[PDB]
Amino acid sequence: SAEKLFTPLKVGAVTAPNRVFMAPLTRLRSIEPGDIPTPLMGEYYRQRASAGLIISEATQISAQAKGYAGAPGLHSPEQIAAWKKITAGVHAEDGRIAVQLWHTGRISHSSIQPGGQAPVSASALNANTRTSLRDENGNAIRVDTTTPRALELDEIPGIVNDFRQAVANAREAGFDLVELHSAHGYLLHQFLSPSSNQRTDQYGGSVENRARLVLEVVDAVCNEWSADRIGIRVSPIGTFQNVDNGPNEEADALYLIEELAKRGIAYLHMSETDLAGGKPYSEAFRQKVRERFHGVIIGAGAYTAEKAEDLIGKGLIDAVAFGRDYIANPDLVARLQKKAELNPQRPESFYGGGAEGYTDYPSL
Ligand SMILES: Cc1cc2nc3c(=O)[nH]c(=O)nc-3n(C[C@H](O)[C@H](O)[C@H](O)COP(=O)(O)O)c2cc1C
Ligand SMILES: C[C@]12C=CC(=O)C=C1CC[C@@H]1[C@@H]2CC[C@]2(C)C(=O)CC[C@@H]12
Repeated sequence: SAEKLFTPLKVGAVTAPNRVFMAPLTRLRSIEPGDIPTPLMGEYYRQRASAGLIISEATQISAQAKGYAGAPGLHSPEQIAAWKKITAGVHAEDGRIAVQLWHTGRISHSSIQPGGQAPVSASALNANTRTSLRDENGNAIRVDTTTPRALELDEIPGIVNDFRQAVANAREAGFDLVELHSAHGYLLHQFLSPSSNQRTDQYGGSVENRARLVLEVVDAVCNEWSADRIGIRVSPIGTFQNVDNGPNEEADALYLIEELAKRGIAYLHMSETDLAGGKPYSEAFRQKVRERFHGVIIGAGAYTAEKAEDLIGKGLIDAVAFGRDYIANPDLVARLQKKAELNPQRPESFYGGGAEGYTDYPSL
């Protein structure tokens, strides 16, 4: 029956009935041209509406933000209209959903950028990894990332504004909250990490400079909507998609969190490790984070229900976001509550394709 995973939690402007959240999961099944959400995607989210909180797959704040074929956007009328149906479906089932907004930065390819030009980032350094495009038959394919163009100083205000606008669109689209994707090596993290940021202006160098952009974004969206509607996901400890967190990751992470706390935002979502290995968070560190943020804290990364109960019981985190278990178990809440077995995962269909391996996993 579990001790606390199934107890309500106030998350900013809304209230989750349980602490089992669905982590943001890129599935690359949107319509192109237009990067438009689909009815199928609506069904997928609706099947998982019993989650304490649904965090959508990463969504573009602009066309320039696009880095993967099939990923949705929230910048055009068509996209807004499609998302409105998806949030309505979730609400029809009494669920809550937040839209994760990102700008992929250097984790992109020129073929899917506006005008077919090079993607942008903090510096002109290749991410040295690959992204997902679609072939002539619409099938997902891996391709090496394009070397980025360093953003000009006078272009940064435009970036902040795209985030601001997307949040405004998210509000009209019916989303309950918004989660800024400031992790996993995407644009915001590109600026935060010294390994990917070699700028010599006020957006590079010190942690204060490196964190400038993300903080300007946080202030802009808090002003556009409301601080209790804002969430942010970070992955400040370890290495992700080739972007590490610098020689003083812990101290830099604590600085960022204290700054975020000043805005009084809804929640802090901590992605502890990427899909590959990663040194685990020490309780000492969890305590330092805990005492610096006064909003909800969500833990994530290969979590087990037992680990969730342990850390929530110790009062270190408030909720847990499950990724892969949610892909395969729409009614994960009921299964964890009843201690039932889960459906096996089918990794080959995580990205692209159709209903198979998407709205395919049965509920109890
Ligand atoms: C197919 C797939 C897509 C993902 N897409 C995103 C994404 O868009 N944004 C994000 O922040 N994390 C993303 N993640 C990371 C997950 O949110 C999560 O942190 C990760 O899967 C670890 O949790 P798990 O062990 O419970 O699956 C993705 C993971 C998978 C497996
Ligand atoms: C899991 C992930 C990580 C962090 C994040 O924020 C969002 C995603 C979704 C896309 C995958 C990426 C990891 C790298 C992947 C597997 C590739 O090489 C192609 C598809 C990518």
